[PDB]
Amino acid sequence: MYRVAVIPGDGIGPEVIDGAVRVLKAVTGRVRFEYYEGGVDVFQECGSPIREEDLEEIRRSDAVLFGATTTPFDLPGYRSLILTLRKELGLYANLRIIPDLRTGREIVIVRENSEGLYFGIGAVVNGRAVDVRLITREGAERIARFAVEQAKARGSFITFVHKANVLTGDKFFRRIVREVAGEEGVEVRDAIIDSFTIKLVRNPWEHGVILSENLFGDILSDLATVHAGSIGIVPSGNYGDGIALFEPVHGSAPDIAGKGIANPIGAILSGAMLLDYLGLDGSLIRAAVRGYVVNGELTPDMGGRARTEDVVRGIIGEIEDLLSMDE
Amino acid sequence: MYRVAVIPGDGIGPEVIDGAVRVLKAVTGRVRFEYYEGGVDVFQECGSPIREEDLEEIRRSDAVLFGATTTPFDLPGYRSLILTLRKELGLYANLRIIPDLRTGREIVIVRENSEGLYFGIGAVVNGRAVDVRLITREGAERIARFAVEQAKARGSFITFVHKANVLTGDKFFRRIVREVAGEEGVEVRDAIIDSFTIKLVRNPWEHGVILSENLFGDILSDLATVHAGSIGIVPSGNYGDGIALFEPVHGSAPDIAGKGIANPIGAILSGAMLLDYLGLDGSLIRAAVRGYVVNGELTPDMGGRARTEDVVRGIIGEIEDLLSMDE
Ligand SMILES: [Mn+2]
Ligand SMILES: [Mn+2]
Repeated sequence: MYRVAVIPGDGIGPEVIDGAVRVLKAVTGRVRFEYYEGGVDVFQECGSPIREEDLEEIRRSDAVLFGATTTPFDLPGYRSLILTLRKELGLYANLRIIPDLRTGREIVIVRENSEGLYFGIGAVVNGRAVDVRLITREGAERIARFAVEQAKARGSFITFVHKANVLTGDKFFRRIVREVAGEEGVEVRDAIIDSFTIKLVRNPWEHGVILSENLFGDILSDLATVHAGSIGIVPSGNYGDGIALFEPVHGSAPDIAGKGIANPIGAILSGAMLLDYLGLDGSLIRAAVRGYVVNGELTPDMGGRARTEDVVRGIIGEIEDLLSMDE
Repeated sequence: MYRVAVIPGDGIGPEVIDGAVRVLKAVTGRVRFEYYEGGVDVFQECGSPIREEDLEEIRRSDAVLFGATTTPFDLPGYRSLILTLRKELGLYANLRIIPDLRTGREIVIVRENSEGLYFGIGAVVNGRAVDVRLITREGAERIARFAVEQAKARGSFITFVHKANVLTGDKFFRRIVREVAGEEGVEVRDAIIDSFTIKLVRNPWEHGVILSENLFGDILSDLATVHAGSIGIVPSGNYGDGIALFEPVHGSAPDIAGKGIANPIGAILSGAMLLDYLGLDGSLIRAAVRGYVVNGELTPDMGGRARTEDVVRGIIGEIEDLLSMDE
């Protein structure tokens, strides 16, 4: 069996993960699920958002499925669970796919996930606060390679988004992205981070594989979300050399926690990207979701009246029906 | 007389500045205009995008009116004219006002303009590229004060946009913004840079005085632009303690240069913000623009068939008619 660590988190985390696990169970019986706590509770109790011993099982698992975690601003010494797991497990590539769920058109974003303004060199001293945006040859290269494989796989091009005009690290990063895309015969279109925000809302579907630095990607990927109607249908993968973690792009949504209305599609489609990572199909889940939305009542964030459970059952329904054409 | 340095720049720069100067001349005869070259030509010839001796007249003028400048990516040692003038003239506050020109609703952005990722400490060394995001007590304070005056003046609040969760400099900056807004009894709403991109496209009009770091503001202010239909209607002021510079938010647009179709409204309304800065009215220009757009054919970037000249004349028309109610 494939062993998959599951980390529901908190807020709506549990609800949408329950959704995504049940859908996985409905397409494959080849995966064992092991549940771990994580978040402020774990921190309050142990000093870390994840326990050391759990982190050691987690890192030896085949893949991780992650819900969402509340990172409270006013809790000293506390670091985000997802940011922590990203660095601990070596997850340098973040891939976010925003779908127009009717047409099947996609915005594809590759966010560098290990460095940039997330590298973590910051300090205050004598009324001077500083954060170091670090781009590194190995970091630029590996994420460039990752982005070219996504380009190749789609017969498409790379839109590298930057502020190389102002940021010496983006000048460096651009160079490297262009070399590897050269080595591999992939086209690289320039885009500048400020004007690209306009192109992204007005002409979403024409940019191929978007690649950018960590924080830039964080920003762009939330913006791209407007073209899917809700952030809560968007999935992601966080990939490293020996493992990967899958989570919906959305967050804790603590205000609607436990009310039965959260959108599970983000988690579910993240479950799909997980099956792909293991070499199971995922296509079935994607087809099932697409199949369901043609006439299914959706969640309130999408404008519908449906409960979380109606969507979950609805999609499982499509999956059971889909099973019988391995053919 | 008021002495105003005018820097047309290049690309569509000249065209829209010609527009904005003529409109100014039509509302006040109390301003002398002095023209200076700037951009790559000046660089190629002298090593600097602005000549030292001109920069010395410019800095002793009462205000600056600036068109737009082409900053070519592949020109070694060349720094942006506008970025250069921002630092040389001490222009730490950038104010961008995006208008819905029918309703009169506004998005108000205060971008810190002297530091952050624009401070200019960057380096590469042994495959390691770095840029230092610097926030400084004096920089945080002065821009916070500037933002509270814009809040007070509007009987409104401040939306401080950040990534304090990840960026130690934004934690520092937040603190300072909250203290001064406290001293002054102004409300400060938190917003996070990634999710705020969603709020900004979906609920543009409800955020009061948006304040952020330099690069964040650069990014947000281009995005806000989608709610005005074209970037080319949006004006800005760059303010420092002894002087200010006014420029449309848009850029060179070299591809449509010299074709007669550029939108001058951005420059014109920037001319308005200039009159306000001198203590002339500006209201007249704003009223004239609003007056003109109710039935005037607009430029191609707004979907119309009008030439640059039709809009310029049209607005002057409204101004001449407006003059006779000092009353
Ligand atoms: Mn984010
Ligand atoms: Mn910009």
